[PDB]
Amino acid sequence: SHHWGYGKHNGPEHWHKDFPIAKGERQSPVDIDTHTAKYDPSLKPLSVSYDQATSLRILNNGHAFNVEFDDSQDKAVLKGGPLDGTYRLIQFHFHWGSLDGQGSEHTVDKKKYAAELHLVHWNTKYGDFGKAVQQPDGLAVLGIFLKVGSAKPGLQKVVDVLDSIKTKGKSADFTNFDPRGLLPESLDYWTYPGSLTTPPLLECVTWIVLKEPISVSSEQVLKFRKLNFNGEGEPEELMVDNWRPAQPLKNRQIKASFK
Ligand SMILES: C=CC[Se]c1ccc(S(N)(=O)=O)cc1
Ligand SMILES: C=CC[Se]c1ccc(S(N)(=O)=O)cc1
Ligand SMILES: [Zn+2]
Repeated sequence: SHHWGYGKHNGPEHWHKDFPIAKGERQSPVDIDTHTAKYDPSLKPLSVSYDQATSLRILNNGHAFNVEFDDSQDKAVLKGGPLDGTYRLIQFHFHWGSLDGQGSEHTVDKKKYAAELHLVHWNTKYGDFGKAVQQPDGLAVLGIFLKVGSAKPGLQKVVDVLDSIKTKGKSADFTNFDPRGLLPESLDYWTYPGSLTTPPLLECVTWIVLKEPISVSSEQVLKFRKLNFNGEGEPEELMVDNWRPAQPLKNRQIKASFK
């Protein structure tokens, strides 16, 4: 069974033994060298269409928490930019640190942010998520950096439910949440071909990483850090530092949407 995690004994340096693609040619995350990334005029406009997003539930899966959506129809979709066709929102989750100076997966000129939000979408030409992850263009992940400063009002409904999903396997109703409240003002982004950042590490993702971070409060991120990796009644292991480090860029170029 799967026993990977984020500790010294089962963390990112161990993953390759059960998931050999860990050492592949298009792994994520990566460092974004801002000086080397080039404006690409071939990028069509990005279209984030979350008006009809239908959230359902929040789950602690023992690695992060997922806010899950109804993806049985095209209720919330991502299109445009580097993408061909229509990608359906399935869930979002975060990666974060034990302290504010680490937590993001992607880095920007080697700078680590306090956390990173991943809005996960699957290409509807493949019919279901499980089929999509087996294709090089199956998923689109919209990544958004979090810095600590002023509170993010649209994040607070998430923060407030976390005490009800402390431990692995716990879930709670999470209807009527609007994920548009987690975006920054600007949709300027970087994009490159990569992978899932957890096992199974499949090389199925078009990454779209927004340049502008969102600001969250220290109090908000401190609440993330009270979650547990463990299940109920087990010795407490705080859910912190659930991020994979940057991986080799290899034969890839990061493109910018902006001049
Ligand atoms: C107590 C020692 C760890 Se058991 C173990 C460790 C790592 C993995 S892996 N290759 O899936 O990350 C799988 C199983
Ligand atoms: C079979 C797939 C596992 Se579900 C999943 C979705 C997204 C990510 S991430 N961190 O790359 O956005 C990681 C894992
Ligand atoms: Zn993620």
